[PDB]
Amino acid sequence: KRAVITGLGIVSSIGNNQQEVLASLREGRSGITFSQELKDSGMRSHVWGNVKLDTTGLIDRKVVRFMSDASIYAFLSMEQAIADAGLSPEAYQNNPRVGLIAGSGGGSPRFQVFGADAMRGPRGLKAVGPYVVTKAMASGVSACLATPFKIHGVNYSISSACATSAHCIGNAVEQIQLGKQDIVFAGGGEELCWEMACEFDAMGALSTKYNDTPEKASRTYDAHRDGFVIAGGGGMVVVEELEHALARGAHIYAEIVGYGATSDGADMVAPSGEGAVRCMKMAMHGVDTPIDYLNSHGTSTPVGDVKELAAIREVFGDKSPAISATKAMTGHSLGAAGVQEAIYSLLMLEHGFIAPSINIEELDEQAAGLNIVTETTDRELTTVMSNSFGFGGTNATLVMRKL
Amino acid sequence: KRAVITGLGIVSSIGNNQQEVLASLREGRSGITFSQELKDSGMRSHVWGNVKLDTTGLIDRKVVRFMSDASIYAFLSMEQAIADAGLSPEAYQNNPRVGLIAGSGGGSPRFQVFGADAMRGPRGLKAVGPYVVTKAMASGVSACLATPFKIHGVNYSISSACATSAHCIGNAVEQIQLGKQDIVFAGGGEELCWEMACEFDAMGALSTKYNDTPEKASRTYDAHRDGFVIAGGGGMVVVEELEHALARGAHIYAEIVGYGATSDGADMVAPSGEGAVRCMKMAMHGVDTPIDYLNSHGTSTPVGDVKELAAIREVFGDKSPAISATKAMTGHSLGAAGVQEAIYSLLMLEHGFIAPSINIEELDEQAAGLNIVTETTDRELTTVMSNSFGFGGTNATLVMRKL
Ligand SMILES: C=C/C(C)=C/[C@@]1(C)SC(=O)C(C)=C1O
Ligand SMILES: C=C/C(C)=C/[C@@]1(C)SC(=O)C(C)=C1O
Ligand SMILES: [Cl-]
Ligand SMILES: [Cl-]
Repeated sequence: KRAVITGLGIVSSIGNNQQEVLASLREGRSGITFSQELKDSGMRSHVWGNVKLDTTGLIDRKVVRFMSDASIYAFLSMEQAIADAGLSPEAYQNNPRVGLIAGSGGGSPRFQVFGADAMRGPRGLKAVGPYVVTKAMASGVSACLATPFKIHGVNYSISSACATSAHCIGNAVEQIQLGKQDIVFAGGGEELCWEMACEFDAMGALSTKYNDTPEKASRTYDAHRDGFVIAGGGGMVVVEELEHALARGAHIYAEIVGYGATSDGADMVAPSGEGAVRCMKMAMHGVDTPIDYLNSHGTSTPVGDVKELAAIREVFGDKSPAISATKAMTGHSLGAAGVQEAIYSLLMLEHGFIAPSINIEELDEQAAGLNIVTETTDRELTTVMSNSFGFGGTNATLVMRKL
Repeated sequence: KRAVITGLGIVSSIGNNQQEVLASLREGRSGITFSQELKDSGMRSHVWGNVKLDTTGLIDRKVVRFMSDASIYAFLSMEQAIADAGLSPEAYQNNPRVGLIAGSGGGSPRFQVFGADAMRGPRGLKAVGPYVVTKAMASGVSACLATPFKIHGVNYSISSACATSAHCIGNAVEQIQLGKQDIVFAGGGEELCWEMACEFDAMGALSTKYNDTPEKASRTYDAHRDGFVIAGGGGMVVVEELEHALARGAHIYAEIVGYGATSDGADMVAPSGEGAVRCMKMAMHGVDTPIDYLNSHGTSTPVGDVKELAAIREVFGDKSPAISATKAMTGHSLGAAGVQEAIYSLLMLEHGFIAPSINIEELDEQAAGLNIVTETTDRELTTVMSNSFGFGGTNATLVMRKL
């Protein structure tokens, strides 16, 4: 069975819905701002890709009481995706053929910490309250969505650090391929908080030299890049079996024609490059059209950026796709990056443009021989690819093509 | 393609390897002990199923520096499983056909809380150090294993709260069915700590009336049960494509002949039963032999224990299987429970016995008319079923059959 994407939803540093996101991608607009929270926490990195949305009252009191911010962002993204897919409650609720696979990289460090802080204070268990497990547990995002949306089919999270939501989408495709589900909502969410951000800063992973000019801090492939800019948000796509989609007159963005998932088996916090080569080739297998555009993982990290370019050069030789790292605009939403970047790639495919790789003032030498696009470019695209990698040497690649 | 289990490994409250666990299961031996740590934290529950193993020095410094306890337990279990399977590094390392899918329910609240506590002191980032992300991330159990074991295939965690490691095993089976992998190491780990346990005590989920008699606190189906006894540990199984196993002269414990995964879409912290019925039925589809023994999820919770029994009655009608709840001995290892219980079930199948459901002093009225086995019973078994459920209404069932 073939799998297609029939709806999308997104809450991102560059837009609270697909219209805002589309506009930001075309304008090369930064979603990065200064964070007093990060500064106050004692961090060296004081910049972030924040969600600019008051979520007060957007979710029913009895539903939101179980949720951390990752789940809030994923839930709002799922609402958007359902509306976009034209799915009525009757179409998707209480239906064993309809599932949900969505995760987070971090879960909720904020709520893990809150539980322990509260426990150590004067009210102990009463301060902790009865909602911390569903906030803090690694599967919060799937649990907190599958329940209120009345999902009856598969319900779990994939967790693979910064590749999380890409593997969620690939696993959704597998459920369609195995004939087990007709629809799977796939994606993820990530909270933004010093509790988690400080652990990345403590390993030197985050940008620290550009706090005074937050919009210039995330600068994938620039020779003066100095680490990623942390971000939060959510995204969800509707992954649907092809015949089921056509039969209901769904709007189809693209077919997922390739999914690679591989492992480096090498280093914990630096990529081998070879795993990414294998992952991309796996996702390309049997795909009879060229890759027109590649949304790189492209974190703005000295080692990572060029390791991935070396991998791309090995896979494509002298026939580079157009490449841009949208993280230079959006920052790195960790477990939510894969689905948000799939969505950016789908919007490029749907609207016929390539988003720019911004903030390259001096292009890294190793981008020579490749097609790094630094200006918004109108172009009819047919096949797009998006890479996601995570600590632990975990790799995901998705290839999406017009029908 | 057919999937078989060809090796197993376990670190549990009732033994540090399969020899010790087999002896405990046969003896009805409790793994539950009084915890001064839980009491000192201010919790109401003072009992736990602790791993009784000094793990100091068992793992290379450069590997273990990235790890939390969940990953240590899973890593040791995976070493045992490789040795049990008879796999040389030549066979399983740097092999694109060999993967790893293993997770935890909670990641590491201990290390997340350590990060935040350290950061909030006078030394900030320097006190946190560079190892907290990998110790605290949700995917630690897969990341920290796929890397040192030189895994090149799939590498990610499934997370689904108390169903986590059962969904990991089922997803491994799917990899074999899709023809993508020949071997997938599947399982999970969970740390044991007040930081996480207090979240469950705060929702009233933990046993609190039996602290003076720790070995009696976990008492699935007993009329005076009063919640679960939290535990930690790990487990790993080698899931392997059948022809690949036969060709190498593998020792085959069982074939995974069924895998159910469903969703309640109902309540966050209580099961509907309806989802469980569908999950068991899904796992039995095409399985042409009766269930000889069912290892229930059976947590020792007032609502959960009997909701699952009602679902069992609906699925099996007038032919109910022998049942036991091994958590009355072992406690509830959360994300590690699914793989550990699959392993207890495989030991029962391999050695021909049913482990007892202990501490039933007065059987719940809603458990009447079922064969809840309360004394170790030698019996030749052929087909066994094991259920795992988690918060968020996530359900998994595995059915395993002699080849
Ligand atoms: C095995 C280590 C890997 C893939 C590291 C990468 C490139 S993936 C990522 O999101 C960041 C920030 C990195 O540094
Ligand atoms: C949807 C909620 C569910 C399945 C709750 C269960 C029965 S699963 C579990 O491990 C425990 C302790 C429970 O209470
Ligand atoms: Cl347009
Ligand atoms: Cl024996």
